[PDB]
Amino acid sequence: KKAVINGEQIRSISDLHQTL
Repeated sequence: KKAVINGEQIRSISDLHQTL
């Protein structure tokens, strides 16, 4: 029971309101 997913992107810039 697994679903496929296509679409990669590391546009995670500015962690102002985020955290690594």
